[PDB]
Amino acid sequence: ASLNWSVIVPALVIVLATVVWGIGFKDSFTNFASSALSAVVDNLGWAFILFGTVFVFFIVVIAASKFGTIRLGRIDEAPEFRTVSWISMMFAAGMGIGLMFYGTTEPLTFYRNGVPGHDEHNVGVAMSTTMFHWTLHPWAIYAIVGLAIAYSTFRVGRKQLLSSAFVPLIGEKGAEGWLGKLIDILAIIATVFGTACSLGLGALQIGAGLSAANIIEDPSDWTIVGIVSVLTLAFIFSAISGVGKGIQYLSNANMVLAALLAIFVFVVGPTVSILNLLPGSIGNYLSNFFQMAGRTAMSADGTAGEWLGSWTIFYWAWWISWSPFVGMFLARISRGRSIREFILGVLLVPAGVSTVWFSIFGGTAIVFEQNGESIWGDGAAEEQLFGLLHALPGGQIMGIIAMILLGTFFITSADSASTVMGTMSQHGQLEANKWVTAAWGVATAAIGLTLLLSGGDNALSNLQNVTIVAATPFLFVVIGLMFALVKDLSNDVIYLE
Amino acid sequence: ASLNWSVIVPALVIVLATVVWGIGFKDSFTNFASSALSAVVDNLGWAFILFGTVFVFFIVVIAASKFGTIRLGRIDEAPEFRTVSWISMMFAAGMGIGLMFYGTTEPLTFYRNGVPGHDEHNVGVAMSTTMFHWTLHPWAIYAIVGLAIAYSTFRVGRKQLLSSAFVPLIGEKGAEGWLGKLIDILAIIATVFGTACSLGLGALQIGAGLSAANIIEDPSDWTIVGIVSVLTLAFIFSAISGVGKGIQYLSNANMVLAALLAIFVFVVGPTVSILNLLPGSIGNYLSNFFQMAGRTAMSADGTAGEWLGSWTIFYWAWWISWSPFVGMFLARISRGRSIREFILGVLLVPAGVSTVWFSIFGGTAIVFEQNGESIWGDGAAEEQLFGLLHALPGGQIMGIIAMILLGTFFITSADSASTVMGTMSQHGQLEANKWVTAAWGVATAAIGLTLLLSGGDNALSNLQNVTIVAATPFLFVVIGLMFALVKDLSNDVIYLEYREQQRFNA
Amino acid sequence: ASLNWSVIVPALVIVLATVVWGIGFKDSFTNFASSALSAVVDNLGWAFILFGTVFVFFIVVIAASKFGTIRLGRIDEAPEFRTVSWISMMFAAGMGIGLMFYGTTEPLTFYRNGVPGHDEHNVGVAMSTTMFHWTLHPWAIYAIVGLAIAYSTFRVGRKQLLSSAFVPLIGEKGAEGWLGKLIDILAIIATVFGTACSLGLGALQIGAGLSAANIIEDPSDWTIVGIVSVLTLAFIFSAISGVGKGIQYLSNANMVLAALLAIFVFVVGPTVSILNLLPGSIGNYLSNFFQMAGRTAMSADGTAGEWLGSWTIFYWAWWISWSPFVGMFLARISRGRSIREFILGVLLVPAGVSTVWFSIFGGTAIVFEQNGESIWGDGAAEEQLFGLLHALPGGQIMGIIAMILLGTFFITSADSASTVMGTMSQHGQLEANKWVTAAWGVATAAIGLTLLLSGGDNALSNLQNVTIVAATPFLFVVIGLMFALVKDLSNDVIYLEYREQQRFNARLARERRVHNEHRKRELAAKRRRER
Ligand SMILES: CCCCCCCCCCCCCCCCCC(=O)O[C@@H](COC(=O)CCCCCCCCCCCCCCC)COP(=O)(O)OC[C@H](O)CO
Ligand SMILES: CCCCCCCCCCCCCCCCCC(=O)O[C@@H](COC(=O)CCCCCCCCCCCCCCC)COP(=O)(O)OC[C@H](O)CO
Ligand SMILES: CCCCCCCCCCCCCCCCCC(=O)O[C@@H](COC(=O)CCCCCCCCCCCCCCC)COP(=O)(O)OC[C@H](O)CO
Ligand SMILES: CCCCCCCCCCCCCCCCCC(=O)O[C@@H](COC(=O)CCCCCCCCCCCCCCC)COP(=O)(O)OC[C@H](O)CO
Ligand SMILES: CCCCCCCCCCCCCCCCCC(=O)O[C@@H](COC(=O)CCCCCCCCCCCCCCC)COP(=O)(O)OC[C@H](O)CO
Ligand SMILES: CCCCCCCCCCCCCCCCCC(=O)O[C@@H](COC(=O)CCCCCCCCCCCCCCC)COP(=O)(O)OC[C@H](O)CO
Ligand SMILES: CCCCCCCCCCCCCCCCCC(=O)O[C@@H](COC(=O)CCCCCCCCCCCCCCC)COP(=O)(O)OC[C@H](O)CO
Ligand SMILES: CCCCCCCCCCCCCCCCCC(=O)O[C@@H](COC(=O)CCCCCCCCCCCCCCC)COP(=O)(O)OC[C@H](O)CO
Ligand SMILES: OC[C@H]1O[C@H](O[C@H]2[C@H](O)[C@@H](O)[C@H](OCCCCCC3CCCCC3)O[C@@H]2CO)[C@H](O)[C@@H](O)[C@@H]1O
Ligand SMILES: [Cl-]
Ligand SMILES: [Cl-]
Ligand SMILES: [Cl-]
Ligand SMILES: [Cl-]
Ligand SMILES: [Cl-]
Repeated sequence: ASLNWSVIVPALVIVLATVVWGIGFKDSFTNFASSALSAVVDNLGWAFILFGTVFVFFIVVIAASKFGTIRLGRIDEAPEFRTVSWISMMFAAGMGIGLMFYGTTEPLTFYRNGVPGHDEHNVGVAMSTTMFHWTLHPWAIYAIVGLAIAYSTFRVGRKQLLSSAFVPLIGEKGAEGWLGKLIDILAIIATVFGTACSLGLGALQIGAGLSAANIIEDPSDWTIVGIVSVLTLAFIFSAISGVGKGIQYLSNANMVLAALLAIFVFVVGPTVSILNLLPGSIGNYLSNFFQMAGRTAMSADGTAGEWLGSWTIFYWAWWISWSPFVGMFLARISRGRSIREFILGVLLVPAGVSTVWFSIFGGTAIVFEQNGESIWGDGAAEEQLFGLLHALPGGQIMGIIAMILLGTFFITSADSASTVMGTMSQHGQLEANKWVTAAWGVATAAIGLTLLLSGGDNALSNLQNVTIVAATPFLFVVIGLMFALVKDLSNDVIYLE
Repeated sequence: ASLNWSVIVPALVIVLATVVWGIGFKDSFTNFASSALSAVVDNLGWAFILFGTVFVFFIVVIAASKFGTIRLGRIDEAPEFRTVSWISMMFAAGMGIGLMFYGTTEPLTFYRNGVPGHDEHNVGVAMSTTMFHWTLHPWAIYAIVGLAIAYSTFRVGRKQLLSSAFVPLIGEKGAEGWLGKLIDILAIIATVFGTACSLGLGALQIGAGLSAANIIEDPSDWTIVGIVSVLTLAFIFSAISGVGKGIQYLSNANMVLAALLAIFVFVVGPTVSILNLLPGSIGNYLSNFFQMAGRTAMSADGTAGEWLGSWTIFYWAWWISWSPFVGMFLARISRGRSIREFILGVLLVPAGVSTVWFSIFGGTAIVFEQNGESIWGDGAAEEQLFGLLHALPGGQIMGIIAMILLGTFFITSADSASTVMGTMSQHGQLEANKWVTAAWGVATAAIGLTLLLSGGDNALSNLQNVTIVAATPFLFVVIGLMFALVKDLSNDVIYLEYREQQRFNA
Repeated sequence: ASLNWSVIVPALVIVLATVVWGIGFKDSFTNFASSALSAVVDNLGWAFILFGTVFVFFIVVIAASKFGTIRLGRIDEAPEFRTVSWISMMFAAGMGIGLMFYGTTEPLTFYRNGVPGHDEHNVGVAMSTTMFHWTLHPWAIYAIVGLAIAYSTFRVGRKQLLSSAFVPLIGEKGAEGWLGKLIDILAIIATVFGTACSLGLGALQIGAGLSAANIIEDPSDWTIVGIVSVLTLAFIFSAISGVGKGIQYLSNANMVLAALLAIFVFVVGPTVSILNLLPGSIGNYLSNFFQMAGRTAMSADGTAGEWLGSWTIFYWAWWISWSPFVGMFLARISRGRSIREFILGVLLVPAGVSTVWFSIFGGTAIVFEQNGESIWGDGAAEEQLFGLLHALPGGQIMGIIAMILLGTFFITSADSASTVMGTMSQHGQLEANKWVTAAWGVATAAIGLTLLLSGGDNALSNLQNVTIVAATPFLFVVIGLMFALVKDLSNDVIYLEYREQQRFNARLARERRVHNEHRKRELAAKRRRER
C-alpha cells in the first residue's frame, strides 16, 4: 500500500482537531470562526475579489491563444468519450446541493433586501447577482485547477497530483519535497471543508423537509445526527463499491429526480415568467458583470463589507476550497480534449444549467413575492424550497422527492470527494483504496456534522464562516497555479513548432 | 411565366380573407387583433427577446469565423460593384417611411414618459433605447436572411427562394414538398403584412401632414383611402413601365428629398445639440446594450410588459416580417462579397444613417421640450414631424416636401417589395412578371388600408397588433435558418479545405 | 543640422505675444481666454468627446491587426533596451505633476460633489470617472503619435518630425512645404502650452505647499514668481551642463521620492481600504466606460456642459497638446519593438501607475470624508495633498519631499519638453542645440507664469481655458494622423508581401479544388450509366 503519510498525517490531524474543538468546546470554536472570518474578509477580501475576476480573464485568454489548439494527452489524440457524454457529464457537474439550497433562497433574498448599490425589489439585479455567483466565476476556477492537472497528467505524463502541476515552478524536486507535499495537504483539507460544507447544508436542509412534511415535529441535534449517520453509513457501504448500485447510477437518478423537480415547478408554476427570466438573467448578467466585479467593502459608501462576507466572499472561498475535487474530476473526463474545447465546455455548459435552475426556483419564489403570496415564511433558508413546493398542486409529494434527491446527492458527492481525496493521499494513484476513500468520507461527514452542532441556531452562519477560513491558504495555490500553468504551456512541444 | 399557383393561392387567400374580415366586420376583426396580440406578447415575447439578441450574437460570430473568408459566389469570385457603390445602396436602404414616422416621435416619447427601468427626462436613455430598435438588432436579422439567400443562390446555384435555404435540413425532396412550400408562403405573407404596415404608417402620416399644411380640415376616412388609392395607381404606372426605371429613379428623389429634410433641420435646428448626440447616442447605446437586451415582462418589478408590447416586441416582429424582402435585396447587391465583409457592411452602414437621422429629428424634438417649447401637441405620432417642422423658419414649405417624400417612399417601397413577392411566387425567377408584381402591390396597399380603417381612432394600435400577430409564425423560420445556414457553411468546400489543412499539418 | 527659422520664428512670436497679452493686459487676456473657452467647448466639445474614444478604438484595432507584427525599425532589428528597462521608463513616464496635483483632489472632488448624472458620495463613480481621464484615453493619443513618429523615423527612415508622419497624405514635398512646417509650428505651440499647464500646476501646488508647512505666509505673486524663477534658473543650469545626463539621475530621485510618498501614505493610511479600491477601480472603470464616453453637454438633461469644460474636455485638450512631446519621447525609447508590443505597453503600463496612485491618495482622501475627518479646507485643489499628508504621522516631513518632487518634476518636465521642441525646431535633429533648448524652456515657463498671473484668484480656470484653446488646432492634427498612419502601414513592404501571399494562395487553392472537381464529374460519369 502506497500511502504518503507525510501528507496524510498533518491532514488528518487538522481534521480531527477541528472536530474535537467543535463538538467539545462549542462556544470556543464558534467564536474562533467568527473572528477569523472578520480577519480574512477585512484583510484578504480584496484578493478573493480581484483575483476571482482575474481567473476569468486569464482562462478565456488561454483559450483564445495558441495553447488552445494543444490537446490533453498524446499529440493529436482523440477524445476518450464522445462529445455527447462529455457534455452530459458536465451536467451532473452543475447540479448539486448548493443549487438545492440556494436555488430558491438566493434570488428571493436579493429581491427582498436589495443588493449593495441598488434598491430592493429589482428582478434583474437579483437574477444577475445570482448568475454572477454560480456561472463564469466558479467554473473559471474549476477550469484552472482542472487544466493544470489534465496537462501535468495526460500531456506531460506526471502524477495526478496538485503538486505535480507546480513542477514548472517548484522543480521536479519541489513536488517531492515538503512544499509539494504541503500543496497536497492544503488540497485535501480544502476538499474536506469544501465538501463538508456541502454535506452540512444537505443535512440541514433535509431535516427541514422532514418538518415541512410532518414526518417530524421540529428537528433537533439528534435528528441531524440521525440524518448524517444514515447518509454517512449509506456512504460507507456504497463507498466499498458493489455491482448493482454504483456511483454512476446515482448520478442518473440524481438527474431524473432533479429533472422531475425542475419540470414540475416549471410547468405547474408561472411558466412564461420563468421563460422571461432566461433572457432576463443573461442580459442583466452581462450588463452588470463589471459593476459586480468592482464591488468591495468600499462600495455603497463603505457599507457593502458585511453583505459581501455573507454572499460573494463566501462563494469564492467555497469555490476555491472545492477546486481540487472538481478540477481533478474535470481532468479525468477530458483526456484527448483540446485546451480551447475544454475551457469553452467548462464555462458554458454548467452555466446553462444554473441559469435554467435559478430561473425556475428563483423565478417562482419572486413571482410569489410579487403576487403577495410570499414563500419567505420566517426567513430560514433551509425551509424556503419546501415553502415553494407546498404552494403548488401536488407540491406535497414533490417535497418528499426533494428530500431524496438531497440524500442521494449527499452520498453521490461523498463518494466523488473521498475518491479524489484518496488519490491525493496515495502519490496520485488512479483507482484509490476503498478503505481510505471511506475513511476520508467519514471525517468529511464528521466535520460537516460538527459545523452544524457547534453553530446551533447559527449553523448556516457557522458553516460558511469556517469554509472561508479553510479556503484562504489554498487561494494562493490557485493563484500560483496560473504561473505554473503558463510556464508548462510554454515549454510544450507543438507550441515550440 | 412559370407561376407557382400552389404558393400564390394560399398566400392570396389569407390576404383577401383578411381584407374582407377587417373591412367587413371591423369589430370582429379588431377584437381578434387585440386578443391574439395578447396571447403572442404574453406567451412568446420571451422568444422575440431571447432570439432577437441571439441573432446579433450569431451573425457576429459567423463573421468572426473561418466561414467569413468564403465568398458569395464561385471560389475566389469578386464583387460586381465598387464597395462605395455597395455602401451607397445600403445607405439608401436605411431610409424609408419608418424613419420618417418614428424619427421625431420615438426618442421624444421615451424622453417625456421615461422608459421602464429609468427616470423620465433622460436623454441618454431616450437615444440608446432608440438605437436599440433601429441598428444592430434589425440588421442582424436582415443579414441572417440575406446570407442564407445569397449563399444559396450564388454559392450553390439553388433557386433564389427562401425554402432553398432550408435544403441542408429538409433535403431536396422536402424543399419541393409541403414544408418547403409552407416556408415560401409564410415568407410572402410576412412580406405583405410587414410592408402594408409601412404603407399604412405612410398613409396615416401624410394625411396628418395635409392638415398641418392646412389643405384639409381633418384626416377623415374618405381621405386616407384617397391617399392610398392615388399612390397605389402611381405604383401601377411605375410597375408596368418597367420596375427598374422607377426604383432607381425614385430612389434619387428619395435621397435628394431626404437629404434636404435632414440638412434643413440640422442647419436651422439646434446644430450643436444634434452634434453632441452623435457620440451621445453611440456611447449610451453601447453602455445600455445588454441591459436593454435583458428587459422583459418580468423587468421593472413585473410591470414592463405593456411597454414592450407597444415598442420592442412590435419592432422585432416588424423587422422579422420584413426580412425576406430586405434580405433578398441585400443578396442581389452583394454577390462576390466575402461573408465577413458582407456582415460588417450590413450592420454598420445603415446604423450610421439611423444614428444620424434620430440625432437630428429626435435630438431637436428633445431640445424643444427642454426649452419650454414642446412640440408634442395632442400626442399623436403622425402630427409630430409636422409639429417640429412648423416650429422652424421655412418649415411650412418643408412640411410639403416631407409629404412628397412620404409619397415617393410609399411607391419605391411597394415597387421593391412587390418585385421580391413576384420572385417568391415564380419559382425564384429574378425578373418578375409586371402583372404578378402589380398584383401584390394592390393586395398589399389594400391590407395596409384595411388595417388603418378597421382600427378607427386607434389605427396605429391596430396596425401594430396585426403585424405582430402575422410576423409570429415567421420568427420560427428565421430561427431554423440559423441551423440551416450553419449546416450549409459546414459543407462548403473552401472551409472544409481549411479544417482539412488544419487536420494534416496539426 | 541647421535651425529651421521658418518654423522657429512664427512659434516664438505666438508665444511671446501671449506672454505680453497676459502680463500686459490681464483684463484683455482673461476675457478673450474666457470667451474663446465658451466658443470651443460649445462648438467643438462634441469632437473632443467623439474622437477621444475613437482614438481608443483605432489604436486597439491597429494592435490587433496584422500591422502589429511590423517592427519599428529594420526587419528583425533587436530593441536597444531590454524588455525590463523599457517598461520601467514607461512607469516613470506615467508619473507627473498631474498625478501629484490631481491625485488627491480629483476623486475627492467627485466623491464630495458627485458628477453629472449621479449623486454625491458614490465611491465607484468617483474612482471610475478618474480612471477615464487618466488611463486609456490619454495614452491612446500618445500611442498614436508615438507610433506615427516611430514608424516614420525608424522604419521608413524619415526626419524625426511630425510633418514627416503626413508624408503619405501630403507628400515629401508637402512636408518640406508650408503645411508641413505649419504642422511642426502647431506641434511646438501645442507643446509649450501643454508643458506650461503642467508648470503652472506645479507652481500653484509647490506654492500652497510652502504655506502648508508654515514656512511662508506672504501669499502673493512675488512668491509664485520666486518659484518659477529659481526652478527656471535650475532648468537653465541643467540644460547647460547636459540635458542627457540630468534627465537620468534627476529622474531616479523623482521615483524614489514618488515611491516614498506613495508607500508612506499606503502604509500609514487606510491600507486595506486602498487595496479594496484596486479591483474597485478597474471594475467600475470597465463598467462605466461607454456611459462616460457618451457624456456630452446634452447629458443630465442638457446640463453636463459646465462640468464637462472643467474636467473631461480640459483633460482631452491637455493630452492632445502634450502629445507631440510624449509621443516623441515614446518613439525614441521604443525602437526595435513590434507595433503591437508598443501599443500594449503604452496603454497597459501607465494605467498601472495611475490606478495605484489614485487608489492610495484619492482613496485615503475619501476614507477621511467617510470618517468625518474631512480634508478639503477651503475647497482648493492646490492645498489638498498637503492637507491629506498632514493628517498623517509624518505629514510634515513627507509634506516636504512633496515640495522637492514638484520642483524636481518641474525641471525634468521642462528639460524633456524643451528637448523635443529643439529637435522639432532643427529638422528632426536628435541631440539639439543648447541655447535653443533653454530658449523654449524659458518661454514655456513664461507662459505658465503668465497664465497664473492674468488668472488672479482664479488662476486654474485661466490656466485651463488657455490650455484648451491652444490645443484645439492640434486635435485635427491627431485626427489626421489616423489617416496618415493607415496609409503608411498599408504600404509597408512586409504587409504588402503578406497580402500578396494571401492572393496567390487563394488562387493556388482554387486551381487544386476546381480541377479535382472536374475529375470527379468524369469518374462519376464512368461508374454510373457507363460502367
Ligand atoms: C463580459 C464577460 C467577460 C468576458 C471577458 C473576456 C474579455 C477578455 C478577452 C481578451 C482576449 C485577448 C486576446 C487573446 C489572445 C492573447 C494571446 C497571448 O497574448 O498569450 C500570451 C500569454 O498571456 C498570459 O498568459 C498572461 C495574460 C493572462 C490574463 C491576465 C488578465 C489580467 C486581468 C486583470 C484585469 C483585466 C485587464 C488586464 C488584462 C491584461 C503570450 O505570452 P508569452 O508567450 O509572451 O509568454 C512567455 C512566457 O513568459 C515564457 O515563460
Ligand atoms: C450564440 C451563437 C452560436 C453560434 C454557433 C456558430 C457555430 C460555428 C462556430 C465555429 C465552428 C468552427 C470552429 C473552427 C472554425 C472557426 C474558428 C477558427 O478556427 O478561427 C480561429 C480564429 O478566430 C479569431 O480570430 C477570433 C479571435 C477573437 C477571440 C476573442 C476571445 C473572446 C473574447 C470575447 C470578447 C473579446 C473582446 C476584446 C476586444 C473588445 C478561432 O480560434 P482562436 O481565435 O481561439 O485562435 C486564434 C488563432 O486563429 C489560432 O490560435
Ligand atoms: C464595441 C464592442 C466591444 C466589445 C465587442 C467587440 C466585438 C467582438 C469582436 C470579437 C471578434 C474579434 C476577432 C479578432 C481576431 C483578430 C485575429 C487577427 O487577425 O490578428 C492576430 C491576433 O491578434 C492578437 O494577437 C491579439 C491582438 C492584441 C491583443 C488585443 C488588443 C489589445 C487589447 C488590450 C486591452 C485593451 C482593451 C481592453 C478591453 C476591451 C492573429 O492571431 P494570432 O494567430 O497571431 O494569435 C496568436 C496569439 O497572439 C498568441 O497565441
Ligand atoms: C475599444 C474597444 C476595443 C475595440 C473593439 C474591438 C476591436 C476588434 C478588432 C478585431 C481585429 C480587426 C483586424 C482589422 C483587419 C486588419 C487586417 C487583418 O489582419 O485582417 C484580419 C481581420 O479579420 C477579422 O478578424 C474580422 C473580425 C470581425 C469582427 C467583427 C466585429 C463587428 C462589430 C460590429 C459592432 C457594431 C456596433 C454598432 C455601433 C458601433 C483577417 O484575419 P482573421 O482575424 O479574420 O483570421 C481569423 C481566422 O484565422 C479566420 O477567420
Ligand atoms: C439621405 C440621408 C439622410 C441622413 C442624414 C444624411 C445627411 C447628409 C446627406 C448626404 C447623402 C446621404 C446619402 C444619400 C444616398 C447616397 C448619396 C451618395 O453618396 O451619392 C449618390 C448620388 O446621390 C444623388 O444623386 C442624390 C442624393 C445626393 C446627395 C449626395 C450627393 C450630394 C452632391 C452635392 C453635395 C453638396 C455639398 C458637397 C459639394 C462637394 C450615389 O452615387 P453613385 O453614382 O455612386 O450611386 C450609384 C447608385 O446606384 C445610385 O442609385
Ligand atoms: C450631414 C448631417 C450631419 C452629419 C455630420 C455632419 C457634420 C459636418 C461638419 C460640421 C462641423 C461644424 C463645426 C462648428 C459648429 C457649426 C455650428 C455653429 O458654429 O454654431 C451654430 C449656432 O451658432 C450659435 O448659436 C452661436 C455660436 C457662437 C460661436 C462663436 C464662435 C466664434 C467665436 C470667436 C472666437 C473664436 C476663437 C477661436 C480661436 C481658435 C451656427 O450654425 P448656423 O448659423 O448654420 O445655424 C444657426 C442655428 O442652427 C439656426 O439659426
Ligand atoms: C459607418 C458609416 C459610414 C460608412 C463608412 C465605411 C465603413 C463601413 C463599411 C465597412 C465595410 C468593410 C468592413 C471590413 C471588411 C473586412 C472583412 C474581410 O474581407 O476580411 C478580410 C480581412 O482583411 C482585410 O481585408 C483588412 C482590410 C484591408 C486594409 C486593413 C485596414 C485596417 C485599418 C483598421 C482601422 C479601423 C479603425 C476603426 C476603429 C473604430 C480578409 O478577407 P478579404 O475579402 O479582405 O480578402 C482580401 C482580398 O479581398 C482578397 O482575398
Ligand atoms: C442557442 C444557440 C443556437 C445557435 C445556432 C445553431 C448553431 C449551429 C449548430 C451546428 C449545426 C446546426 C445545423 C445541424 C444540426 C444537426 C446536425 C446536422 O447536421 O443536421 C442533420 C442531422 O440533424 C439531427 O440529427 C437532429 C437535428 C434536428 C434538425 C435541425 C432542427 C432545427 C431546429 C429548428 C427549430 C424550429 C422550432 C420550430 C417549432 C415549431 C439534419 O439532417 P437529418 O435528415 O438527419 O434531419 C435531422 C433529424 O433526423 C430530424 O428529426
Ligand atoms: O431527401 C429528403 C429527406 O427528407 C427527410 O426529412 C424530412 C423529415 O421529416 C425530417 O428529417 C425533416 O426535418 C428535420 C429538421 C426539421 C426542420 C424544419 C424547419 C422548417 C422551417 C421552420 C423551422 C424548422 O423534415 C423533412 C420533411 O418532413 C429525411 O431527411 C429523409 O427521409 C429524406 O431523404
Ligand atoms: Cl497537440
Ligand atoms: Cl471562396
Ligand atoms: Cl443622459
Ligand atoms: Cl429589472
Ligand atoms: Cl460604488
